[PDB]
Amino acid sequence: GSHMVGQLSRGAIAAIMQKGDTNIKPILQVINIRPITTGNSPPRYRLLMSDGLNTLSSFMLATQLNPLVEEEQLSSNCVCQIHRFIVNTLKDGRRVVILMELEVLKSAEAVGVKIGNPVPYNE
Ligand SMILES: O=C(O)c1ccc(-c2ccc(F)c(Cl)c2)o1
Ligand SMILES: O=C(O)c1ccc(-c2ccc(F)c(Cl)c2)o1
Repeated sequence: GSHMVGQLSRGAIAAIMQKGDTNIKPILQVINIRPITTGNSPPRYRLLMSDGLNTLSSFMLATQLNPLVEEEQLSSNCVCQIHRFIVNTLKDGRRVVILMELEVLKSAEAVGVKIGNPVPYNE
């Protein structure tokens, strides 16, 4: 699959954070996933995602999507299409992007590397 960066929705991260563009269904790569410290509740997963241009670590999976991480694909390097998300703003001004529906387009094993050379998005 030549031109790998062409597989990702370059600019979607900026669109999500500067426009609050929500009527997009961007294709992103998972760079990393880690659990967040939660007390008793179901675990919550934070994701570092890439659009080919930028990475952003403010993504959180909706708890209903937990089985994707625990049982199925969802792991570093996979390529996913985000079908539903919402942005939430914390009292301190930071924004978190909650992933509500997503589809794994390519498994981690089928991609195998971080696509392109994305740099961290600022703010
Ligand atoms: O253990 C962690 O990784 C963790 C705990 C809490 C947060 C967090 C809180 C507010 C935010 F906006 C973002 Cl991006 C992250 O990350
Ligand atoms: O369905 C869910 O699991 C859900 C809906 C909204 C949130 C949420 C809202 C603010 C946050 F900071 C974090 Cl981490 C999550 O999680």
